[PDB]
Amino acid sequence: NVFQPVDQLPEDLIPSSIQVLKFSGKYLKLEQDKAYFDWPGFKTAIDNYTGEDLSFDKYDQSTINQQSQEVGAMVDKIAKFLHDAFAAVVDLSKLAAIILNTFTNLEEESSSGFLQFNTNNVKKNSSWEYRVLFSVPFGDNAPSYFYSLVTTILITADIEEKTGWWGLTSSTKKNFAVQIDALELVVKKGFKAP
Repeated sequence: NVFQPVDQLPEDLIPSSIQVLKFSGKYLKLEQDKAYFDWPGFKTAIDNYTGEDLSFDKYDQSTINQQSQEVGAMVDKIAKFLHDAFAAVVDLSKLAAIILNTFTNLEEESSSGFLQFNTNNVKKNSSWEYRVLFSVPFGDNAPSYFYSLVTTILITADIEEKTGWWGLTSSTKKNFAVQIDALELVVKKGFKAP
């Protein structure tokens, strides 16, 4: 699970979600005991694919340059972007919570493979390479079809040791800089990882 499976789509679709999940998980620029999503590889891969069951339909970025803001402040912000950037899927604060939960529960969540930790030898700082795979239904108007928003969030902040981020809170303030990438897809039942 190199991404985090968040899907409000109905069961019969989840298995296809899984396939979309698996397709993406294949693009990692692993190197240095660390693994980071590979946007060029995962783009070109898409921009080639011959199929009706999977179709690229959008990309976008956003840069929240460092500043002393508090967790739940940047999160509800990140949410704003994904929401707006893709008023095609994301909506309300109902996501600002799934993200915030990750952050305030960082310690454990780390155990998983969709969170890559790394520090800067000298700047004495760190960041989190966080991958999340949102995928919701297209609607009762296209049962077979569903949305899949592959997102990659990098949170950089003036913290040094890994236990550094343990126990953060909605309120905690830090110097956070975050790059946000999210490539939206349109999938149909049956999509299988080529």
